[PDB]
Formats: sequence, C-alpha cells, structure tokens
Amino acid sequence: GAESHELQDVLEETNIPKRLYKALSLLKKEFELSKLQQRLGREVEEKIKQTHRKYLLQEQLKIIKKELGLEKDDKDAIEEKFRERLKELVVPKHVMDVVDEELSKLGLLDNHSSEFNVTRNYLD
Amino acid sequence: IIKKELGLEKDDKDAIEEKFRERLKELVVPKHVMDVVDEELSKLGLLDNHSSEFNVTRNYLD
Repeated sequence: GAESHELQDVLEETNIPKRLYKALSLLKKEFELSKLQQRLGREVEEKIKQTHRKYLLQEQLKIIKKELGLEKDDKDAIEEKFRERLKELVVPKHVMDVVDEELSKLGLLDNHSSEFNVTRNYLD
Repeated sequence: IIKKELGLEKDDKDAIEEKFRERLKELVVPKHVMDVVDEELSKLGLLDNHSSEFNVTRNYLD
C-alpha cells in the first residue's frame, strides 16, 4: 500500500537486487501501518472484554453478597410481617380476602412506586 | 471465602446509616421512633442511592 512515491523509487532502481529489497522493505512498512490500524480496534475489543471480566468477578462476589450481604430482604417480607401481625387477631373473612388482594398487589407493585408506598400505608 | 472475596474489593462505604445512629445515640430516643427509623433505614439500604425513593427516605431520616 506504499505511496506512489515509493513505487516510483522502486521503478527508478535498475539493479534487480535493489528493487527487490526496496519492495520487501516497503511491503513490511505498509504491513506495519495496516496492523497498527487494525490493532487500534482489536485493542478496543481487549479493553471492553477486560472491563467486562473485572465486572464479572465483581458480579460473582456480588451475587454471593446478594445471598448474604443484601440477605434478599424485603422480598415481599412485609406480607409475612402483616400476616403474623393479623394472626393473633380474630379477623373477619371479607377483610381477609381484601388483605390477600392488597398483599398480591403490593407484591405486584414496585417498591419505588409511590402507589406501592400508599398501598403499604393503607395496609398498615 | 466471603471475607477474602470482599478483600479483593475491600474498600467501600459512605456511612450514613451509622451517622444517624450516632446522631441519635446521645438522645434518649423512644422505641417507636427507633423501630420506625430501623424500617426506614432497611428500606434505604435495600434501595439504590439513585432511586428517588432513596432520596425521599433519606430526607425522612434527616
């Protein structure tokens, strides 16, 4: 891929050895350039894989933490809390199914949603 | 195994939980507010700092 100047220089050479060696050297320079060109992108590949792998080790220890560190708390635990809170009470049946429906909603409702907070407040 | 894995990435923590705990330590704090703050702090820790409910929860704590 040498510039036309290099090709002209090769042509000017009359001796066969001179032109052959010049052509070989030009070929290896053009290979150097092109391999730099492609190496930039392949190095991007390597960087993104490296960061993903580091995040994957972080993720392994973070899953173990989720089991232990976060304890998987609040996974519909308020439902059981209120179940026990209502356990001692001799509660009617219509309000029993109302509480069951509210619990199903709350499990379906996302914790962040203000509707979820209002549902928890009403159930309280 | 857990503690060595964490040691691989040991350094972390912003320490707001314990900050409010020590803030209330001096005061003779009623049990009602203590349990309410415990529930609020459990909701906070189980929620990411980004979530707006996290900010509202922290404001309630303050």
